[PDB]
Amino acid sequence: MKPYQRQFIEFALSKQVLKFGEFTLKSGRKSPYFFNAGLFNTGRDLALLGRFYAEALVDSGIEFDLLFGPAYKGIPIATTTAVALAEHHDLDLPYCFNRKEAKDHGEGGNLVGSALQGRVMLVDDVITAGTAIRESMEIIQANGATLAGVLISLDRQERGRGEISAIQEVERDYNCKVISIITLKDLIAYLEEKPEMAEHLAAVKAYREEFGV
Amino acid sequence: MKPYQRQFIEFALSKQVLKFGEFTLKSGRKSPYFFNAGLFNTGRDLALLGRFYAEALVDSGIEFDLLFGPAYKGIPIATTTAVALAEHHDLDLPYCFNRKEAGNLVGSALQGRVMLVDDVITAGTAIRESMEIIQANGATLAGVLISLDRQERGRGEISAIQEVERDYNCKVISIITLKDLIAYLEEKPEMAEHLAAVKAYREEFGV
Ligand SMILES: O=C(O)c1cc(=O)[nH]c(=O)[nH]1
Ligand SMILES: O=C(O)c1cc(=O)[nH]c(=O)[nH]1
Repeated sequence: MKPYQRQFIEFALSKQVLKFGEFTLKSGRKSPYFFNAGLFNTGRDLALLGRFYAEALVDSGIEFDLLFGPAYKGIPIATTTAVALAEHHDLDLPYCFNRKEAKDHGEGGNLVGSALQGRVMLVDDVITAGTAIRESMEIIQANGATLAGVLISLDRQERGRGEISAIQEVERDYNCKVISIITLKDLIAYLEEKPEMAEHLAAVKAYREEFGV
Repeated sequence: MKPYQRQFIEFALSKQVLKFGEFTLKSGRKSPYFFNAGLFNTGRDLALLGRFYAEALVDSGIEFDLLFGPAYKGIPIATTTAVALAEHHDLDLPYCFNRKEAGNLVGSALQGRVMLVDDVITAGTAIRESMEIIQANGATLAGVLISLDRQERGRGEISAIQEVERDYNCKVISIITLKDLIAYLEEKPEMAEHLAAVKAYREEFGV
């Protein structure tokens, strides 16, 4: 993996976003690890998070005109990623996010920020079943914009309800590329680096054997 | 004024956040100027916005444990302010925001002395609702920080900021005030007509 990807795993572990134990996922599966991006819940965590998103985005080489974050979890992510693109990559990008219902006052509709136009980069944390993307895609399409990509923190690389993963479902359903800062493959690689992580390594590898794509 | 205040006025003008013309405010008053923080809508705008909020916060000296932004406008403001505190002031603050439709909170636990951040205060509705939430969690209100204090009357004798300050015994601070805007416009010969209109508005509605 690239250095920033190893650093991102180290960051997620340090802020207790990446945890090990016995978790029940939205699907009902029992997983030995869980990535709870909601625990990036301080200003330093947000600052670094945006920097890691921005690095992954620039690394991908995908061209885009605007960053969109879905209400609610996407709003801080899009904000900090936009800041980091300006502060650390000499890129001053429009951002946008939605409100779940229109205000009484004014004609802003359901959008906040810049006009929703051009090639949109959608930011998200972890795709489980694609619902936040679906709501977002309906908004992107209704505004005449296109989806340049979806940028997420972690691709768990595991089956959805059927044969393909949730990320592969989004890629097919919305005909797009999903960019991830890290994957399950990267997590497994990181866990090979120190003997203290060997129990977690075995558990995560067993999970991949059962559910990985 | 302080350098960050002059720079914030210049920046707001350059991004059309501060604009002149004829606007109808939430109060129905016809104002010759309007401050729309929602037009700080690019990454550079957001980066600098948070710096300006962070500078006003540290300048105030108010002690606080957590930054809260009311949904929706306060969410990006609190986010970028928290980023700038960490990146430019070596201060790593918990942040929080609510879901407007109303569990109802995102971010760090709502505890301790909370600094609210908002764009403007018109009637005090976002603060009233946010204060309900903050006090219901046992937290206290360290302050409210806004971009611009328009220094105008509310429905009665006092301003909406003064209502907030008294109703909640809390401190409201602002990056800039109308008095700062007037001081700046007095320096710019090309803004003389705008200045006159703003001064006439202040004569009618100023507190
Ligand atoms: O429910 C899941 O599958 C899930 C959600 C989430 O936020 N993080 C994770 O690692 N899995
Ligand atoms: O009074 C208002 O409605 C108001 C004034 C202003 O300058 N900005 C804003 O957002 N609202």
